[PDB]
Amino acid sequence: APVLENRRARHDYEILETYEAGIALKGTEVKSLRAGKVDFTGSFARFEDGELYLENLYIAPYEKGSYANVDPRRKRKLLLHKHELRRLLGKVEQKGLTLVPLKIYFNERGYAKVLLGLARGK
RNA sequence: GCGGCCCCCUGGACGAAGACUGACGCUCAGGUGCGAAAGCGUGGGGAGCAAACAGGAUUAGAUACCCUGGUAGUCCACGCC
RNA sequence: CGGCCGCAAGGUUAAAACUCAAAUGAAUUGACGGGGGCCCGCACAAGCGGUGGAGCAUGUGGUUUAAUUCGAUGCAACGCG
RNA sequence: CCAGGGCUACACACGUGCUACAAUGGCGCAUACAAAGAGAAGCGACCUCGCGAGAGCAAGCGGACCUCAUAAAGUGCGUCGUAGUCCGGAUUGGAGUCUGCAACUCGACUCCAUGAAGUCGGAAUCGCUAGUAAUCGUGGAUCAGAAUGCCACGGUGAAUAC
RNA sequence: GGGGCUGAUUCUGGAUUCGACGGGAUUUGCGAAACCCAAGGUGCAUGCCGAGGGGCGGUUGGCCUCGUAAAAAGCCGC
RNA sequence: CGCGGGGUGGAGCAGCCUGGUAGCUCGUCGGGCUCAUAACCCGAAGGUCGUCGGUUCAAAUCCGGCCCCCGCAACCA
RNA sequence: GGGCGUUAAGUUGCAGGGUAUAGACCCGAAACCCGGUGAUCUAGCCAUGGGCAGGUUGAAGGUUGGGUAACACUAACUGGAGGACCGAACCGACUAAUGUUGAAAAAUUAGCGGAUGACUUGUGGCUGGGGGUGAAAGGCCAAUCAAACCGGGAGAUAGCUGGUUCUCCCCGAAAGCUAUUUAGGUAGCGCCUCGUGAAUUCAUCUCCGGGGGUAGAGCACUGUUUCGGCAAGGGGGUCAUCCCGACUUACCAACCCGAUGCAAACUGCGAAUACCGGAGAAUGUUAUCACGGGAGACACACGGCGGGUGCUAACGUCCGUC
RNA sequence: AGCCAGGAUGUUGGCUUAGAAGCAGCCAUCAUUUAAAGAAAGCGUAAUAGCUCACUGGUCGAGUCGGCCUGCGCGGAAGA
RNA sequence: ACACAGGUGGUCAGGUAGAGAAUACCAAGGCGCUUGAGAGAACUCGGGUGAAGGAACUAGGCAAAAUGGUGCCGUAACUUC
RNA sequence: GUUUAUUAAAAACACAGCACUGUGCAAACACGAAAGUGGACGUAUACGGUGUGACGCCUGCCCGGUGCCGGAAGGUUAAUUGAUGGGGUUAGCGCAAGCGAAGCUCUUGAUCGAAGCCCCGGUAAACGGCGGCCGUAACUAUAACGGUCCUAAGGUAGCGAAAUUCCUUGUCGGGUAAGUUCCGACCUGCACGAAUGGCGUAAUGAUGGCCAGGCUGUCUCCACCCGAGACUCAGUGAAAUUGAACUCGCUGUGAAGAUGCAGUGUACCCGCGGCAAGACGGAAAGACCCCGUGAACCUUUACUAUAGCUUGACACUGAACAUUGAGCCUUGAUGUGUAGGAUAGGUGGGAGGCUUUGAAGUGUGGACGCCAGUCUGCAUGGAGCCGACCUUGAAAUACCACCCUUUAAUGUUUGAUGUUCUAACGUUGACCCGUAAUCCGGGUUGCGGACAGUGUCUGGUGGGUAGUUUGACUGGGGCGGUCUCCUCCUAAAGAGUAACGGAGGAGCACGAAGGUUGGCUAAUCCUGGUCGGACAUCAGGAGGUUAGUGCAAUGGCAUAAGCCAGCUUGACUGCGAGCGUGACGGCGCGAGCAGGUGCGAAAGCAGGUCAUAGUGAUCCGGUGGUUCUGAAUGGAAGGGCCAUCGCUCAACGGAUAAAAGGUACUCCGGGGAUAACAGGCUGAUACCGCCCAAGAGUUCAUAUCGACGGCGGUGUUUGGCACCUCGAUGUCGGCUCAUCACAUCCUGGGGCUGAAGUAGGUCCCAAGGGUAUGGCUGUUCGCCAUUUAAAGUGGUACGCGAGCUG
RNA sequence: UGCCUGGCGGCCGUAGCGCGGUGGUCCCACCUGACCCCAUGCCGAACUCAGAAGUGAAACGCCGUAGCGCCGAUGGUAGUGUGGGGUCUCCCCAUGCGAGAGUAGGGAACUGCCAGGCA
Repeated sequence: APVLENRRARHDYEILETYEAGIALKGTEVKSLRAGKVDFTGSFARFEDGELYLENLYIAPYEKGSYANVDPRRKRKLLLHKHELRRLLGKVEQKGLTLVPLKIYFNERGYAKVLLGLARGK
């Protein structure tokens, strides 16, 4: 099932805007993704420096016929242009915004992309 | 628990008078009998309604409330519970 | 559990360990209800003129920025300090 | 502490206001009737000058005296003739004016030219029950200057209530 | 022991994971590590020379200073 | 082979005999409605009407002709 | 020019050799089709007769008592039910032993199930072969049945197996290729035989004219493997910035050349053999070629040499050659 | 080759040495006196060890040592 | 196919014991079954008895051995009674 | 209860009960070409079919597939009908090229046309299916839960190591000394599960498994005894078999397991009773296995037909009427693209027809219709309206013509739908006569009634029935793979050359990627310089064909065969000396000759492409051309000739146009040409031993071990091969009875030990003798119990069935 | 006849490459000019036309030189036809044939027709 939304978020925060951002995966992570027993329970995105790294995303190393992978909950970066990135950061702190993982999947050109959005309303 | 009208059979209550029996009364473990609805058995019946079931919706879900359909059952006899 | 009753569903009879510092009855004051009743106020009506469209003045969110200083944010912030 | 800059940014969104979309109007002419308020590092007459904003001179008045001040709607004539118009004035060009050390960023005003959108406004929504609303001017405070804001003042003056 | 599937969702395509952070290349004006020279300022000046210093230590051979023999700087840690 | 019938937004389907509009939705975007949210409610991005040739004042549409799908009946040295 | 023809006598008997059509050299299937004969065994059904010693159990019902307000209830007795119980005849056939050229083509012996039933049995009837009947096993239909028996088509067909008879003499194979619903069959070629005809036709050797890419070798092309280094650059660690120094490091990154070995999809080389051609003598019963009559053969085996395959395993397997 | 002899000095050798004084260990393998004696040959002590060695004297008195090329043989060699 | 241990419906039914048409012995009746004689080995068939043990046999208690009648007493789970 | 007569009596069949379904009676259904008959002298409480199988509790989820039951707007569709078009003939006409009337004829195939199938809905006590992936719960684990795959749905209860469980003797518990079985549990159900029924169940059972008492010759372990044989005598008197025998053991050899061969050992001649190791002993032309273009039954969405059922047309086959669809005929309405006097069809005639044969313009009726407007009879009336008009791409309700739109109506044609009747036809209602008759016939009547039914034609359905097909190679067969073509290696220096040997490719492409004339010349590296890199283009040098060649590989290619331009069609027609290569069918190469061409000044080159793949015989037709033929003659059809088209006939020499399976119910001909057992050969594998000696062993390689590697022995395992046996060599285990080897389990002798003793380890010598009972399982074996000095390893057809067992 | 050079060939590395030196009267080359013939997939480079100021620089030719290429014995070795033999996966003997590589060494081409120039 390549393509899922975030059933943890609807009833917890509320989206304002929604951006799409390619992720810095490794390959095994991609495999685990092409599968589907990973969860956003607790995962959101954060800017450690000036760059945004979605964190707490757990991606079960591999299942069906798994094998040697890497740190299930690893700080994975996010891609987004300088302009498209200097924004959401300044609107985070507005008074209380949060970068929460909305949906995940691979695009036309076969690239796993993540969908984030501002959060409030809990 | 019992509602159309009619007849047949039948239990209790109540009143007016007087007469008769003369305490023959109260209660009652055990015992016996009755005991709604649902349910069961053997059959009958079967329009309405209706568990179940079928399907339509509603909903986040909706094995529900709503809607369309509908079996048992509701009715009869007898016997049970 | 045992007994007894029933074709069954089950009924009847009827405990103990264990556990809790309660359980319960009638009566509390409010607040609140997508509860009910009674009843008020330019809260809805009858009217007259507007805003919402336009250009502009001005404020704010936003966006941008080297900085766009801080504050004020339903009514009761936004020609507000 | 000081200079320069920003708070005035501008794809957009909203709030509150202003000005219109006009003959119950515009424009010229002439003529009518207020209130309230301010003033010395202030109001500043007259006179002259410039189209004008304004400037040169200069009385008066600490002020029922003097200045700010020549209310506007209105009334009378006159024209327009229902058009994106003589409606409407945004915008932009040029040339100027008073403030102030300093008007690029950003002041206000002036004169000449330019003459957007707008032909009365969806869902909706705000006001007001009387001298109110509507609509016309006037003044004050801040303030060197910078009022469509705010705070006042009177003129005209309705509709409507089961 | 043989058969199929699997190494990124576009079946021969053209580097669009737009993406960051990181790396490479080009340009530019500011800092001297962007840079070079010495006019530009000044007179005993110059350089190399040689030698020594804060409760303590280390580094700029350095920051300081002295001149035919002896006194004081900047950063970090305790 | 032949009789049909069919392709039109990112998928869905009307406009197909009538010529004269490129739309009806789902879904994103705003803007409406609330005291706010929901729910209804609107306006837009977006399609060579498959293709090309064509008559008309004008074509998705009537004509053409072919690529292409699907139904059938039939063909296969 | 080319193809086919003209430049060779045919014909009819007779004997023989082949082929064709026929049973076509003889014997042999399992089967297929046609017509009849069979239900005296067996399967089912129909009509009509028969059989079931002896013992058990004791259903429905009924009677009289008891008991009750009356029913309930109960008790004796009576009754005589049943794919009911034990057990002979009868019917079956579960186990074992014997028997197995039997006493017997399914039995004997000891045990075994049923035994008033969907029981069993006599006589007769009816159902017929792709048909019957079947409490279903493909069972039974006359010692049999996934299609009876008998006669016929009939000498079915048999690319299979077997067999094939008197004598002497001459020659003398093949177990290969090509095709094949072919693979143990067959066809054409090759090889045997007979005949006619034709050149020194053919073989061996000698001298002459040839092309080889094999054995071996080599590593230029090319390829692989191993070792060494290049100034430089570079990398790593070490004193820790940094000596932009030194050392060891082993480390590889950018195109470096050198040496050695090997060569199935390779050669900058290259034999022996073998083969093709010319010419020539000798020898050889034409050994050669063409035509024609008769074929057989197309399962090969081992051994040597050169190899693929396998284990340089096999009395393995697949080619070449003797 | 026997035999009779010697087999040492720094040095009990410094040493991550509990004890080493040759020895799994320590490192190097240098260094004194002699005829010549190894910071090491050994079976190997609680350690000093006792006892033989590689290496040197005497004795004896002529041969001795073991690589290469080749012949024939030997072990390696167990089945019903 | 045999002078074949097999198959073949009906009828008759004595005595003693016995429930009996079972079984045993007999009656009436009918039979010794068409090669005999000796021997007294293995082995085979069919039988009898067996110390101690008692399923150790075996695929398996196969085959044997065992129980065996009439009356009265007594008789568990379970049960469709 | 039934059943395999004659190896199976059972858990199979039957059963009462249950359910689904069909059947209205001339019933369905069955035997019958039919008549008839059964069903039944019955009548839905009846009768057939099918599944399930007392009773109890129950019987969940899925309708996509396949059946069946319905519906139906659409799509396609049979006989039939026979519209068009095209052809043959020839009266005539053209002097002639050709045309061609009527007729007759060949073809074409519109329109009509029912079921079917597609389609839509039901349906599971119809035939069936009841799965994957993922995610999710406090630690694990699982997953109540949620996604998903679209394949219709994903297992409810109950049960579960089972008559189902592969691993498996699962694990735990119980029973036993010990239990592969058993019982009770767990759930990890390879692969239970709800009328192909699930789970239970008292009774019953010559039913399967387990336990125990009693019993015992079943056994330790056999003894004695009575009887029938066996043995002797007498009489009678068989059998299968058999090339001939003067018919020994060993070891070897050998068509591979020897009485017969070699070598050798041993043995005087002949009976009798006994035993079964050999005579691959007898019996049956192996039943397994493979082969044959064998047979037969059986199956099915194999092929092809066919009875049955079903659809339509026509025939037997009626009289009256009504309504209505579709043509076709007149007639009369009918046209709101935009400027504009306005709900303009198109062309064409077309400057007056029309009106007193009574006009506008007022007034209604019927009327259509985007209620925009229009037409009309009636009528008042009472005497007119129109034309380029200037605009419109196109001008007149001025009107008239042949017409399309759409429309309406009488009519003609053709369909269908309905109603009323009767005479064919039916009657398996009634009554009458033949006739004392249940048949049949005729008659009368009632009931149906042109239906039903039957013939002919036709579409569908049709394992109910029938005939057949279902390849071959193969290191047996099957499974997989392969089948034609091309390149290379094997291939042994000419050609050719095999394998289920090692590697790759083809089933095309191109009107230029062909022809010619002229011209040009790659890769790779260095150096520089834009992005720009190890390689993008550019310069120079090196290099020198490594590049390139449409594509696999080999051979070629510079004179280029590589690359670019101009002109062009030689990608040409007829032929072809001569040669290659093939059994053949065929295939290839070819100078040159004639015609005509393109390029070139010209010599000259060109009959496709650097070459080698890129293919499909014949038959049967189709299309164009040629009078070659033409069944009396002239034509014509048809045939021939030349060009051409249609096969993944790919199993590629191509059995048919058309074809899959099962057999354990089987059968025949054959084969040891070819598998299973055993033998043989082999020895990779296995087992046994050795060589090296790092290391383990406190120190120390070799007491005991030993890495990495090396050499062997045996014949003994797993295999390879297919030599013997398929006109038969019986397979595992047990029993009984053995016999040999020694690589020795015990006992004996011994060396080393990391050997104190006791007890061990290891090696050497040794084959004399000895070398366990039991639980479980068919087991060999193994595990478990318990003994013993020990419980040896192997060979002997994995010894031993003419000895036993099964 | 000599020396030189251009053309066309034979031969096809003992002929080639490198490196040194060298030649311009003639020849050859570079070279000058280019509207024009003809030309560039751009370019007068090449192709071409008109020429002759310059130069032997490049190219070319000739001479020299053994750094590379090349040629390359003798002897041996390898293999192999026939015969024979072993300890037979591989060899040996007799006989014939006999490499490849390397060694010595060779080697800076040799040659015919025509033309031109100089002596």
